[PDB]
Amino acid sequence: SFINYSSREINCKIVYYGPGLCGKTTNLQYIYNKTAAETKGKLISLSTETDRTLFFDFLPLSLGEIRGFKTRFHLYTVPGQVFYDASRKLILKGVDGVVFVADSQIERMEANMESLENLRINLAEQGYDLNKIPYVIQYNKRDLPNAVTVEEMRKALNHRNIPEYQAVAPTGVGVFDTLKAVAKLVLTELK
Amino acid sequence: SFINYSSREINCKIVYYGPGLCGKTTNLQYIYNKTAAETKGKLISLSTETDRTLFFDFLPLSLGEIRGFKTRFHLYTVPGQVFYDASRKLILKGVDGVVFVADSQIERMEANMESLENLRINLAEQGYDLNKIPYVIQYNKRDLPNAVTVEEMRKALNHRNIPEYQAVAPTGVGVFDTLKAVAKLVLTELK
Ligand SMILES: Nc1nc2c(ncn2[C@@H]2O[C@H](COP(=O)(O)OP(=O)(O)O)[C@@H](O)[C@H]2O)c(=O)[nH]1
Ligand SMILES: Nc1nc2c(ncn2[C@@H]2O[C@H](COP(=O)(O)OP(=O)(O)O)[C@@H](O)[C@H]2O)c(=O)[nH]1
Repeated sequence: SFINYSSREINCKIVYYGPGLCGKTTNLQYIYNKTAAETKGKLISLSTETDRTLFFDFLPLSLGEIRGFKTRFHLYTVPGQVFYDASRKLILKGVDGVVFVADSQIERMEANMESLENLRINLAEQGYDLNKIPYVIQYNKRDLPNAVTVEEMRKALNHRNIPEYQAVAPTGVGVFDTLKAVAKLVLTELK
Repeated sequence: SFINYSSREINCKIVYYGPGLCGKTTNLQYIYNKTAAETKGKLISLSTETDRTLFFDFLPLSLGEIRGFKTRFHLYTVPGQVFYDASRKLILKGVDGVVFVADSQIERMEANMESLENLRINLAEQGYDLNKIPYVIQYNKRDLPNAVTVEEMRKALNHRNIPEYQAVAPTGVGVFDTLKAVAKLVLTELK
């Protein structure tokens, strides 16, 4: 979404979205911890009285070039409990790709559906269509005993059959598979 | 230091500098709390594993214009204990004015002198001269019984006789006088 014509880099924004405490910070921290130090910037936590943000950027060395430009990935999330919907509206500004992180716990299903509809509403207000943008869903907390089946989560949250990944974010299970999937969809859009 | 030609604003950066726990957050919070809501942005706290930052901006209504441009002030500080000198080097990037906040406690005099010399060294590395830049010193914690006299602080920290203010930052004593002094010196440089 942002071209740096001098440093010859395409900057793209990947937003991790989902209900409070679903595992968005965990995904970003795990990715950050496993990313080579020379390819990434700092892990930045931003806080105000009203809102919170967690983000970082990285330039993967493995990737080629799109018309002589290298692609830099910026991973953004609104962590924890959200008190103002404005922060979820702000996080989506200039989004290139979205990872919806669903909390697999039975007690968080209503929250997952509320957040997924909130994502659709906030994207539409900015001229983005959730059915057309690079978008992947992660069924997080697969380790917990109170987790709903993959079939129940698919039926409730993935009617359009978009890429889905089962994860246990603290151990990194499914974390890089979710990231690689949305990043590939973003690169295809850029090409 | 940054001209916004479209919004017709001169943006200037004021850095509060001094040893850890000297009263820099207190100064910024007191100023922020007494600034009219319609003239300021959010009070932003930034944190990484290595460093911390506290900042906000405000456009005072009382001020006139410099060649049809309004002046917006950005107040920046590295709060708390500092683990990496790089954060003190980074905070000074694009600085227009500096407030050195000295902790008046006897046990913090060595820290004040170390920090003041560190400010001089970090400014020189970026091509700034501490003897030429808008710079004011604040003798904070004047309320404490273990406070050194104003004469002892002047002798140890103000050999060049630059503007000095006695403060008790939590009660706001000397806080706006310190700010108005450095801001006036910045405005003269801009004119
Ligand atoms: N059991 C389990 N706990 C998880 C998982 N993902 C995150 N958590 C925990 O859930 C809590 C909230 O997660 P966090 O990443 O901070 O949520 P965020 O608000 O979406 O950023 C923390 O205690 C995490 O360790 C998971 O896959 N399994
Ligand atoms: N007694 C007294 N305490 C102060 C004064 N200024 C700051 N403090 C206290 O010193 C501690 C550290 O101050 P803080 O502003 O957070 O320091 P910073 O690290 O420079 O940002 C806090 O407990 C403050 O309330 C002062 O003028 N007098």
